[PDB]
Amino acid sequence: QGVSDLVGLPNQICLQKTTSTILKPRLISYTLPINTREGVCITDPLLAVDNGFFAYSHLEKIGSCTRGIAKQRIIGVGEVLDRGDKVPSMFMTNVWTPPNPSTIHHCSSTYHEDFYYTLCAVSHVGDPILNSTSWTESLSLIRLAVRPKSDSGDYNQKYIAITKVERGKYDKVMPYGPSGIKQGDTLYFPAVGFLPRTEFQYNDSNCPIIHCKYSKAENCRLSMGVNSKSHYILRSGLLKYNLSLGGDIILQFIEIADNRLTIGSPSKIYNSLGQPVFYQASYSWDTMIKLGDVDTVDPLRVQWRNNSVISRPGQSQCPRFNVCPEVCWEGTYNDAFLIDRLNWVSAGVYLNSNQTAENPVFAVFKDNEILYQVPLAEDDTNAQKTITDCFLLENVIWCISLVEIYDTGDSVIRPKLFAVKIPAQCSESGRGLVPR
Ligand SMILES: *[C@@H]1O[C@H](COC2O[C@@H](C)[C@@H](O)[C@@H](O)[C@@H]2O)[C@@H](O[C@@H]2O[C@H](CO)[C@@H](O)[C@H](O)[C@H]2NC(C)=O)[C@H](O[C@@H]2O[C@@H](C)[C@@H](O)[C@@H](O)[C@@H]2O)[C@H]1NC(C)=O
Ligand SMILES: *[C@@H]1O[C@H](CO)[C@@H](O[C@@H]2O[C@H](CO)[C@@H](O)[C@H](O)[C@H]2NC(C)=O)[C@H](O)[C@H]1NC(C)=O
Ligand SMILES: *[C@@H]1O[C@H](CO)[C@@H](O[C@@H]2O[C@H](CO)[C@@H](O)[C@H](O)[C@H]2NC(C)=O)[C@H](O)[C@H]1NC(C)=O
Ligand SMILES: *[C@@H]1O[C@H](CO)[C@@H](O)[C@H](O)[C@H]1NC(C)=O
Repeated sequence: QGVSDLVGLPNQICLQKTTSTILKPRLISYTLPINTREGVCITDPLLAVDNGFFAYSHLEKIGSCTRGIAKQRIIGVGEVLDRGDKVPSMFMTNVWTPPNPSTIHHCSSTYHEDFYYTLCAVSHVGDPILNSTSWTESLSLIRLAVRPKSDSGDYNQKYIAITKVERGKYDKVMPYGPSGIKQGDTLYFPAVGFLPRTEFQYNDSNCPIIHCKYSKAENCRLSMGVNSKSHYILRSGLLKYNLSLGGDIILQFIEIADNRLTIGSPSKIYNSLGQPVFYQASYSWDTMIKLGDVDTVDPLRVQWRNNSVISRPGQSQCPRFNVCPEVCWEGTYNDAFLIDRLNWVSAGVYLNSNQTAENPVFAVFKDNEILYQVPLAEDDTNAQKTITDCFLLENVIWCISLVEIYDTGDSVIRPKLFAVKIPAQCSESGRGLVPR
């Protein structure tokens, strides 16, 4: 109606620590076909939200989420609407499905002007992250009109295989993360590069092992690949697509700078309150949340927050709150979205457990302080990947969070979509007014 980007001067939000239950998560109303029955897992979820539109993707598998048989991959876009209540809802306007559900891997969506542009890898050897040597570089673009039009040719849906990929020293590159940004007529997608370990230049003396008893200086370089002797190391970055250029589509890989370097992992870049922000999943020993203002997009340098309160579950080598270099490849993607630049306040869903993917908690937090939070499920509810995007509905900050969750009544793993308004008051309605 009035759903737009988080920009300008939003209505006030609570900026102090409180135990009051001011967060009131709601399951959001949607037309996305993301409900099922038992026997199937809905995995590989993607959510993007932009300028009152959204993009969404998943892979439906028969059986296990990791080992099941690929049933259906969908990429869908739509509008974020007002259901009449000044509450957001998601209406899907355009859905694309490939004939082979198993060959599309690692999609990433960026919005521009009429379309969501979704960049995906194409693989016949499974997950390129797990079959790095076998996978031959193959990327495709699925362009979808957010408002389809009849008798428009390829305006509604356009598929294009991309052959010209500028990757510099890397052998191969691919999208890695849910969503990116536009700057003018150029799109940037979160991405990763595969670089042979033999070409990786790293001084082990840069690996911070002070006050870390059990750490060896080699641990940072060894943990830049999926195991200590991996043929490749992984480096996060961006894939640049300039819509203004004529002809044969060219993508260009832009590696992330080496400040607070960790293994290439699903990331996202987004604009909030006038500037790009980056989140990088912590898939190794540096387990505190990695997010910050993007200093420069190309070359890519992120001013990582010194956040001391949000982490992610791992196993015992790199469990939650680990900070010392170890050789490990583990963790979860749980992003956060800047909603107040002056005080650097963010909103996102974290998993409140040290070594188990469970207990999704929606939190509003600063670098060194969680201000307020609310659980999204009963305790010991298993949950893994979370994607949070925030926006304005008539100048009020709302967030939509995708949570990959075990559904009890419908005994399957699937994404659930929560809408959460950020309140203005630090006390909840009626607090202290109901007697005792
Ligand atoms: C969840 O993990 C916390 C681990 O903190 C620690 O960091 C990891 C990387 C390992 O090196 C652990 O060996 C290390 O303890 C743990 O909390 C910490 O607890 C220690 C004492 O046990 C305390 O000195 C730290 O300040 C504290 N840190 C934080 C950020 O809380 C959790 O333990 C729970 O919370 C503690 C405060 C204390 O009540 C513990 O008894 C309690 O179990 C741990 N949670 C669980 C449920 O294991
Ligand atoms: C890496 O690629 C190889 C080659 O495609 C995969 O091996 C195939 O695995 C399927 C599934 O079990 C078998 O049906 C084929 O017979 C295998 N082909 C060959 C040539 O061995 C392997 O599974 C892939 N690894 C991962 C982790 O996806
Ligand atoms: C995207 O491509 C356009 C060209 O199509 C770039 O715009 C040009 O920049 C050069 C400077 O090297 C000028 O000489 C041209 O006149 C510009 N053309 C237009 C139409 O503005 C643009 O800079 C590219 N964007 C990015 C981010 O690389
Ligand atoms: C984080 O701390 C370091 C201190 O070593 C400082 O140089 C850096 O500017 C801090 N980052 C932010 C975003 O404040």
